[PDB]
Amino acid sequence: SGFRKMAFPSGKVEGCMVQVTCGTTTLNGLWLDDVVYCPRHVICTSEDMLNPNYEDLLIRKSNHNFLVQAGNVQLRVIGHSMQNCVLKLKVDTANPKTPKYKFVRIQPGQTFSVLACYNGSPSGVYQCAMRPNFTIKGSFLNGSAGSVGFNIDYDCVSFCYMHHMELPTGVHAGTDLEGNFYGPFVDRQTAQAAGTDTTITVNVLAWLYAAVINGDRWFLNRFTTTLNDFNLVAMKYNYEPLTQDHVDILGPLSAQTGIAVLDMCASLKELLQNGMNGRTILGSALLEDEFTPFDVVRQCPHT
Amino acid sequence: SGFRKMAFPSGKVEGCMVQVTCGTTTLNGLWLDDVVYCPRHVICTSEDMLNPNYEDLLIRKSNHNFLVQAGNVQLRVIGHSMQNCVLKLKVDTANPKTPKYKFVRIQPGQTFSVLACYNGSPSGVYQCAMRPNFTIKGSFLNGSAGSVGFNIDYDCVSFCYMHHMELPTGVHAGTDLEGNFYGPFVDRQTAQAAGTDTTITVNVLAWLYAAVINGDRWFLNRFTTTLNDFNLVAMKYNYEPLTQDHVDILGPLSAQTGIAVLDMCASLKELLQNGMNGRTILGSALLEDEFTPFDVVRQCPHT
Repeated sequence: SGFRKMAFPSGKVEGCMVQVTCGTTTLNGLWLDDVVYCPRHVICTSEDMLNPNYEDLLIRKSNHNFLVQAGNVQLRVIGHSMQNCVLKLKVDTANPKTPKYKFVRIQPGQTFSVLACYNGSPSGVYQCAMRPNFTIKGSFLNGSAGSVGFNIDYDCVSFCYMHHMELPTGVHAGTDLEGNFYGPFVDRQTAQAAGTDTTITVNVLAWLYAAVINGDRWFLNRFTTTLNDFNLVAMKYNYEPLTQDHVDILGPLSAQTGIAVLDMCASLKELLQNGMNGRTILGSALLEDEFTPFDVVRQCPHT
Repeated sequence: SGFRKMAFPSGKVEGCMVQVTCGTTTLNGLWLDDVVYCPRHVICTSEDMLNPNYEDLLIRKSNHNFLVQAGNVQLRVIGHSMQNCVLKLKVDTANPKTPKYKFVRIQPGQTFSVLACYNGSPSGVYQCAMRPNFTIKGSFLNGSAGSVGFNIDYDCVSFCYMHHMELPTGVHAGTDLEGNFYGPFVDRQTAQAAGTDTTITVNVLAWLYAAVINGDRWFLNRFTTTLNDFNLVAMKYNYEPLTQDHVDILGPLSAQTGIAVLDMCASLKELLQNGMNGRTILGSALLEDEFTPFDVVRQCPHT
């Protein structure tokens, strides 16, 4: 038993982590085949990061203005090209450690592992959710731009995130690996703020099921509710509407436990209106919403 | 900015996991140099599990009863020996991915990263603290025995935990990498109970400083206390006595914050007596203790 925020093993990402230096800006790049992906702000000087002309600053850069470094191996930079808000540095060496990979764009609600990295050195891995407002609540320090988020399914790494910047509120923002930002953010120094956040109801329901599957059942009650009666309580406490597809998605989990989706809603609704009265669920005093239904199933096979 | 439970990059350990099968039991082994380490109860079998005699069981075993598999390469067993609660299988192949490693017995309150494996294939990685009663609160299912737990320091993997079993209360237990169980536990399927847990005081303070570094400061005050005066309140709330050594350990986090350790003790005695009163600390409604002082420094370097 047990249930922990768990991240995929990072070994396959670790051998793609490299370090990129243009002038005195240093960050991390991703090394796939003979291309190295890095935030395009590595080309910006600390005096040019307010409203920068990226198309203009890149041309000036020659290849030798880019220092790429995988561990202590130097990589020749043979070409440079703009991939939206990221940069594709062509190198002379294909990464001998390139994993089977794909780039996918996640939707809000979905989760992924993050491999915190600094100066091309990975430092730690942990599990994040793409919030409804397209930020993520991670732990990135200065120079961690270029750390990536990935899901690993069987053997194929799906890269879904590349960290770019911190919002003035402490949350983080980045692009997919095709260089397109998540949400309404730009890679300039403006007064961007995260949209107002909301809780991801399906993930809480999923995690409630994970609690039941592990023998935490004190919150279960005899009431039941209509989707719409629930969703109006959901609106009140800043929670996303639950849709029929969510209820479909919660199907498998509802059958492994034999607790109707709408019966669990009745528990969640009680918990939002009255609180937990000093109890905890799966070790937490708060409702956790960064576990997808698929994530619950990984640690709780039906068997 | 940001602060989240963070596992070490697991890539150096992934390369050591193998699957070990004896008879009809399968679980994970640790392939270092020319030896595979796994739990000794792989040689257990149905006939007797409440009082298996392991000398008798091992004596009924030859080298070719142990099947070792590393990816898609079968290792052949050259010799087998028993060391406390752990098996060492000599294989004909040295692991060409063996990291720089050491075997350490962690002390109660210390933390390590677990790399859950099933069938010698890693599955995920997360942070875990050896509870003062020598159990860990992990996420483990049948067949994950042999999953190890480690710290990483300058590319040296300090192995500290190997998973063996789950107690009736749902917490887990295992040996160090020398086969000696953390705690008063035996590797029998008999009902065994851990002592009463306690909260790890010095870890909690280390969390509180991590909250201050991240801008949650609402719990501070100007009061102060004594080690002796504070340790009284710790006893009432089932906290571990705090020692001068803990105060010295927190030294580096006190400098980074400007809050003397005993001023932070005053802060924490206030939290125990009057609850968090609806607020949260680093997005938690409870006091966390699975964060070592060093673990905070790691995620929040100062200068």
